[PDB]
Amino acid sequence: TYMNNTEAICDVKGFAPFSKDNGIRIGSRGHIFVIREPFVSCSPIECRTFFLTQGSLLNDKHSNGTVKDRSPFRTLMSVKVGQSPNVYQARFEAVAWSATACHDGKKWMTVGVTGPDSKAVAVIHYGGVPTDVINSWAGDILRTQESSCTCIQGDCYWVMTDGPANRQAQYRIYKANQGRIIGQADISFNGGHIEECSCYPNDGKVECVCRDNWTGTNRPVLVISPDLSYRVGYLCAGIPSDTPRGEDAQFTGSCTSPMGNQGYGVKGFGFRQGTDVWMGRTISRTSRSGFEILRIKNGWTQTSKEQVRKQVVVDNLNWSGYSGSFTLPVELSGKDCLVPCFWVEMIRGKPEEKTIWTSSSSIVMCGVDYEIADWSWHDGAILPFDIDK
Amino acid sequence: TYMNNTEAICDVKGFAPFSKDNGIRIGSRGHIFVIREPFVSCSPIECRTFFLTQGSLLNDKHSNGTVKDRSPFRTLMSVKVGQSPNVYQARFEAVAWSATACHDGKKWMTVGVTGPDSKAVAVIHYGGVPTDVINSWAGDILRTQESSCTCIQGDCYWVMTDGPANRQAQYRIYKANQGRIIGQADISFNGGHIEECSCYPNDGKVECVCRDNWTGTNRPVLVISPDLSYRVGYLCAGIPSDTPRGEDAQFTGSCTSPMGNQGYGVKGFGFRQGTDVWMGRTISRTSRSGFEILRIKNGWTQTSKEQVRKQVVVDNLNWSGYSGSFTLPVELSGKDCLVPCFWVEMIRGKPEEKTIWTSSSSIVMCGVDYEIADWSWHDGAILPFDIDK
Amino acid sequence: TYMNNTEAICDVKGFAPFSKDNGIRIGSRGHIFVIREPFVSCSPIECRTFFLTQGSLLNDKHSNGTVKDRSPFRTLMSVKVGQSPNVYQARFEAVAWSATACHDGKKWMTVGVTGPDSKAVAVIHYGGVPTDVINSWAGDILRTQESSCTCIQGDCYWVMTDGPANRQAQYRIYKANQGRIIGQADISFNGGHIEECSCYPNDGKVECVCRDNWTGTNRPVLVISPDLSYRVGYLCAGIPSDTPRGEDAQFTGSCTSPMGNQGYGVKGFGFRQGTDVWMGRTISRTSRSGFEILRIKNGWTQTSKEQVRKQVVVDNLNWSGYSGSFTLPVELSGKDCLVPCFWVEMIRGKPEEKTIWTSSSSIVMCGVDYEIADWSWHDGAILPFDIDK
Amino acid sequence: TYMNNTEAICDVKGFAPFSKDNGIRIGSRGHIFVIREPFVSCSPIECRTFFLTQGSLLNDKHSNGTVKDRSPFRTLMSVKVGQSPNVYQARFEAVAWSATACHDGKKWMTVGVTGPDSKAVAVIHYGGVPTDVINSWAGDILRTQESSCTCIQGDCYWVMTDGPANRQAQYRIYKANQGRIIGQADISFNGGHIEECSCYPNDGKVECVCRDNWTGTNRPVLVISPDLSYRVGYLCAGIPSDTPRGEDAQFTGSCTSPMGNQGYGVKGFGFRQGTDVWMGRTISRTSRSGFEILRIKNGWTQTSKEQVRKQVVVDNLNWSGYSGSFTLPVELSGKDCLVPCFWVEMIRGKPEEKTIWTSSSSIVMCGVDYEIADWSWHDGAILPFDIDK
Ligand SMILES: CCC(CC)O[C@@H]1CC(C(=O)O)=C[C@H](N)[C@H]1NC(C)=O
Ligand SMILES: CCC(CC)O[C@@H]1CC(C(=O)O)=C[C@H](N)[C@H]1NC(C)=O
Ligand SMILES: CCC(CC)O[C@@H]1CC(C(=O)O)=C[C@H](N)[C@H]1NC(C)=O
Ligand SMILES: CCC(CC)O[C@@H]1CC(C(=O)O)=C[C@H](N)[C@H]1NC(C)=O
Ligand SMILES: CC(=O)N[C@@H]1[C@@H](O)[C@H](O)[C@@H](CO)O[C@H]1O
Ligand SMILES: CC(=O)N[C@@H]1[C@@H](O)[C@H](O)[C@@H](CO)O[C@H]1O
Ligand SMILES: CC(=O)N[C@@H]1[C@@H](O)[C@H](O)[C@@H](CO)O[C@H]1O
Ligand SMILES: CC(=O)N[C@@H]1[C@@H](O)[C@H](O)[C@@H](CO)O[C@H]1O
Ligand SMILES: [Ca+2]
Ligand SMILES: [Ca+2]
Ligand SMILES: [Ca+2]
Ligand SMILES: [Ca+2]
Repeated sequence: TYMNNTEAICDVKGFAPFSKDNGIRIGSRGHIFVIREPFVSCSPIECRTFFLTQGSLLNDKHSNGTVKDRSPFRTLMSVKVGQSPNVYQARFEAVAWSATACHDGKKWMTVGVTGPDSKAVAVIHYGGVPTDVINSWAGDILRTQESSCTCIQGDCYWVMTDGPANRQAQYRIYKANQGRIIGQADISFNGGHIEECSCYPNDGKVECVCRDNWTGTNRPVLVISPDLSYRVGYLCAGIPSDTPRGEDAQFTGSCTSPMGNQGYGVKGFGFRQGTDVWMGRTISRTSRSGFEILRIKNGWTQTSKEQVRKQVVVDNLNWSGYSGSFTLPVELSGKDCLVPCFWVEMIRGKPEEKTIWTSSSSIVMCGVDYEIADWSWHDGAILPFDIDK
Repeated sequence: TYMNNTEAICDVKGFAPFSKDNGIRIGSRGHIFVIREPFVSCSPIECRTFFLTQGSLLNDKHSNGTVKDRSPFRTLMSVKVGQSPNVYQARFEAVAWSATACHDGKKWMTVGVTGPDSKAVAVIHYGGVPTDVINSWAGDILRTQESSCTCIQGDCYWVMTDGPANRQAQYRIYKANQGRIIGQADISFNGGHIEECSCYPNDGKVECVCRDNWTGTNRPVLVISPDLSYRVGYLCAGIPSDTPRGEDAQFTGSCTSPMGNQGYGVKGFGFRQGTDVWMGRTISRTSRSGFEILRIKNGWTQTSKEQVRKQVVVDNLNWSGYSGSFTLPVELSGKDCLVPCFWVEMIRGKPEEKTIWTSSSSIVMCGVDYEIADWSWHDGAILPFDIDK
Repeated sequence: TYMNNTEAICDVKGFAPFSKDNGIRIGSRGHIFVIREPFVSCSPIECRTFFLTQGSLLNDKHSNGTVKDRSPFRTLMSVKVGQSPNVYQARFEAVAWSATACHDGKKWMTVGVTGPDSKAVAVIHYGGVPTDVINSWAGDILRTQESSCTCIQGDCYWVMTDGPANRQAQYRIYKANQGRIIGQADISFNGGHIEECSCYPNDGKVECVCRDNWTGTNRPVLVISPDLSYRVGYLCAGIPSDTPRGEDAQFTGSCTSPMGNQGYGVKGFGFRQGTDVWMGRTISRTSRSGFEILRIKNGWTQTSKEQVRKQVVVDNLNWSGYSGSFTLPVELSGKDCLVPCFWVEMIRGKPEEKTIWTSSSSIVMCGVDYEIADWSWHDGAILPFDIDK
Repeated sequence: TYMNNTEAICDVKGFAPFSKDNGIRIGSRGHIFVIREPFVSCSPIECRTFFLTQGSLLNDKHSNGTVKDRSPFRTLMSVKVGQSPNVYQARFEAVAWSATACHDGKKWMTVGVTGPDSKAVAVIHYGGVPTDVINSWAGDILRTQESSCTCIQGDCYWVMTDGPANRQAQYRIYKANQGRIIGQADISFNGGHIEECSCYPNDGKVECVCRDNWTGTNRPVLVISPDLSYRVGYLCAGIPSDTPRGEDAQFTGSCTSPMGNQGYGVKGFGFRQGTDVWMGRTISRTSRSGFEILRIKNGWTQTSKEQVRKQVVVDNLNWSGYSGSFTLPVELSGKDCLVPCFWVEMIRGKPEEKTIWTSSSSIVMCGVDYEIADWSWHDGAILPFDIDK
């Protein structure tokens, strides 16, 4: 049976810890994939952590140079949420240096992008086998979400980008049923930049909060209807949530336009709450350290700076990284609404640390009816490792 | 289908060995979580060992300082009973430095407590996802059983404490159905202290034998009715079963009050047998070494010193630690009564031994219709380990 | 549904290789239990290798002194047939330094013997939990088959011994249904000695070929009826199949009495074939090296020396050890008869080799309609290991 | 339910990456079987990688001399496609130094060949147990496909060879139902040589492209009908696809006869496409380096040199090796045709490299409706390994 996912996102007062994998600490001795870009997505029966391996293990010579993003060895794999990305519990998914994945109620669909930068191929898998593909349409690192795609009533949606990472690119919405592409649209967004969308279902639509890697320190927003018409813009709130970013005091905000005039960025997320927004961000304005989430009153629909809740999940003495959105299936939560959850990637190694390698672990949080106290569920691994000596 | 668990506890003459995981011996070479606080609980299909990891492995540098109780890295995980807490067979449960877990016949409910000491959060999971929470109500290390909680006809019960570990604290009973809290009560117990309850079903009620960490060397007793009224007191028997404790000769006993005038303690258990009691305890009066279980005639209902059976499972030349109660589902035993079983934690490392780490393994015993001979199924690991050199 | 196992044993011309685990070779680097006494038994869905661990791993310091037979750390565990006894694929069964196990069509029954030599306890498990026990009845190392027990129409049978290993002991047949003992008998056998029976179903009865560790170099035979009456004696054939043994030329044979006047022995097996017998044995008369199986015409019912088939599975340049019998379920083979299969234990280390440890691997063979060529599927590990240096 | 597999092979424009196991890179630290001869085959539920172990692990002393082809330690095992051949995820299949395997819709059938060169035994397993055998009929290394066998409507077909590897041998087709041999035929092919067939279903027949290890640099072709009549010859195309081979310019081609006058070879594959052919081959004419696949117009039915598509999957700076064919079940793809897929073995170590060992990893590709860009998904391991120093 297909997951409906037509419900509204639950309104939440805070986020409770779901899981923590401790992958890099475990990987000091155990047999753990060197990874990055982990993310969580759920079937009616379980949630899983997906991750992009470097085709190599922590504390091994082959983990050298893994700060690098793309290689013929990178693969999309998965384990149960909270499990480390160890070899012996991992399910192979796809050959990928960029990925998205989601379940439609019947089977898992995964999308793994691999191949040369100038002519990359995205392979769509459904039920454990290749069923369709997408070739690069702009010849410049075809790529996608690095978090859960979104299935509503049996059709699954995701966002892809092809083109420059620092100027105007091209962006598309794809739609599949049972692993077969049944629709696609170009996203018109001149002056804007869309990368690494974090999406979720809400009121029968797909809402996405993404990454502007061009000029914006506020995040692009994309609301997708099943017919593939869309509304695109920026998260209205007068609070910048990208990294690097400027100070809140010096930021104005816009529903339509990038602001902040800074390059680069980091994958991040947001949840709509009626007209409010939960927005995640690193504590540091310049570095990928710390992680907090703010509820901005009316932040979804106007340039509001009215912060009504704030919760810290990783302190600023510790490394963070990417973050992304997913929802709990009604079949698992037992709710009449979609429980909003997020994950935080905690990057260790290069370029910040004294190692030959780069990897990451994850902490997972889910929205609840209560305020949750500030804490830090940081990575906690002790660097350098043996292989670095 | 919900497990009824309305039957009486089986009357038993002795305890047969169920399992032994050999985790620390195996962990000399294999990939085994550094743990403590293990415990067993059963679904209609299998029994599992739950444990609190230190988010690190035996014989690794990250096992340093693991004598410590609370950290952001500790997680509740589980394997099949008798299996070591190895990485590759473990199921993630919750983020936790204190935990309880039980099955209701349909799904597993787990409760993991993490967060800061002053404002800890307990997260209730059901079927593998967060479904509810409990915030600290007294701001002082919210905490719970460290053994199986108890499900009767679909509702699950457990005991939590919030407050000082060495003076008057606050104690509560919680009740859930399908991962959702449907009831709670404050336990009135001025002059008494309740920690780390070991519970089990008996005649449609939840019986608990707990730990007084304040003044008592006898164990608090809590009998919970489904409506959440309760009777609370001390295990009547004129035999002290906490550690540290005084000599039996110098102990009087009380059904209502703590006795012994000593601080500290250790998690322990007891089974009612009509009006008798099976009470477990360390052989040593001062240290966590050895383990024996005594059947005291009329020990549940009066200050009796009449020991009618005694069985040793770990000798006094060897380290023990915590111990806890669980029952075999009727669906597994095939009995018309609930088979009483217990587990013994065997702690190795600090503070007693010459290592940088603390962990433990477990032996599991189940009540039978026969007397069982004394023996010692001790941990058997050879310390120090390589990482200590 | 219960397995009937009322059919006749298939008549076979030879034995084809089923499996080989390579446990000790793999254990040079992988995480493998130090074991001995492995054996195979089958459910309607799969065959599994059971084994007695030493609660320690190959190439680890804790594998020291594992030539020893009994300890509090030994456990019965299992994996799929052909898999090594690695940690990460193993299912815990029982605490045991002696064991038997078999499936009744619905669930696995296992019997693990542990405890002190003078008062050992056998624990019967069914469906993964303790359901019954047997206490030592003669106070001298209660012990059992070390191979598959035998289930016919839902009732399971096995043979146990209690008493001296080198003089007259006591021997019993046990019968269980669903993990509960429903019958037992003393085996009258003055002058004879029964150890480590290898049994199988045949024509609605349990046939066993065992080990005389007292005076006999021929093997005791036990035919058990469901009502627990029995016939007991020695395998008639004028060929001795125990180890150590004398030369064939100097052996007479007897259906009723031990012959050969030598102490010690080794677990071995035999299959009835009408009135013929397949008998396994080490090639060496004195040492546990090599393995061959002979079909002796009329060897089951008379002192025949007429060898009609001979097949070698391990050459005499290589170490062997125990061997045992099991049958393929009709539900798996698709036959109208019970396929006879055997396993051979290949012991490495002490006392023959230059190591601190003793372990073993296994090769598994199943009867077919064809002659199979001689070969040697020996252990192949290269000793000493690192831990021995 | 039996898989029909009566459909036509899908016509494909290119091949998308399915999987990559990274076994040898992972094996630098993890616990990975030393293997060779991997291959993929699919049930209605999943595809699996089968492989022949050396009964030893990467980076262990026992991996020494593994350039060798046949030993008593080699076993057929399997994991999920894309997973490394690690110990802890592997399912035992058969004792084998040559193998084939396929699923009939109900259960897996495997065929493992082991024993002495002069009298080898092939054991057929079905549903996890031995059900039948084939003894050497020509006394000279009985052997088979090293890729998926082929099941059509419940009957499974494969090709075996017995005899010289460099002159006229003997070749047979076998047919089984539910693990039982129900038919066989001798293949008449004087002047020709058939090894290591790569087969697949097409229009209710079994098509095979094989290896001539005698004189031919073009590949033998075998089309098998269910009644076991056959047509045998050579892949017509005027392009040689064996290794070693001569230049394309100097090759003529033949539907009936070997051409090229060179010894040796390598396992390879081909897919019929109407009258066209997809033929795989190493880029190098002399060495097992690189891998490309050519679509030759009318290449199946005439000596055509008309190359209409070309796709590279491993560049000529990198080691390749064997390659083989399989199809996606309709039950998995959702197609009305059989999706053609292939795997490429990437051999590392001896004789080309500076190690004591030989192993390999694999990349898997499946036919799609699109052209796929050239790339190289090479092994990527860094040699020598620690054990080589
Ligand atoms: C800006 C998104 C993308 C453009 C190619 O680059 C990602 C940058 C990045 C990061 O840590 O900021 C990590 C990713 N692995 C990059 N993605 C790819 C497909 O190379
Ligand atoms: C006395 C119970 C509890 C109060 C916070 O402390 C436990 C003491 C303990 C022990 O070995 O006696 C081990 C536990 N890990 C402690 N529990 C917590 C939640 O810190
Ligand atoms: C003779 C059977 C038994 C009597 C206690 O001893 C077994 C001897 C043995 C061997 O290799 O010959 C190995 C077993 N582990 C012994 N069994 C026990 C229960 O100690
Ligand atoms: C030519 C096929 C076969 C004849 C015995 O030899 C195979 C050669 C080979 C190779 O890499 O070319 C590898 C295989 N393991 C060989 N097969 C066997 C059964 O020895
Ligand atoms: C031994 C080895 O391969 N070292 C390389 C180093 O030379 C290279 O410059 C770096 C990439 O940036 O990656 C390491 O893996
Ligand atoms: C290298 C390292 O981290 N060593 C620390 C030690 O300095 C610290 O005092 C102790 C905690 O008590 O824990 C060890 O882990
Ligand atoms: C370091 C250690 O424990 N060595 C012991 C050795 O002293 C003992 O004599 C032998 C048993 O026979 O077993 C080894 O394990
Ligand atoms: C220590 C050892 O066994 N070394 C052997 C070597 O002597 C032998 O010549 C070679 C086979 O070719 O295989 C290695 O395994
Ligand atoms: Ca930006
Ligand atoms: Ca106390
Ligand atoms: Ca004897
Ligand atoms: Ca050739």
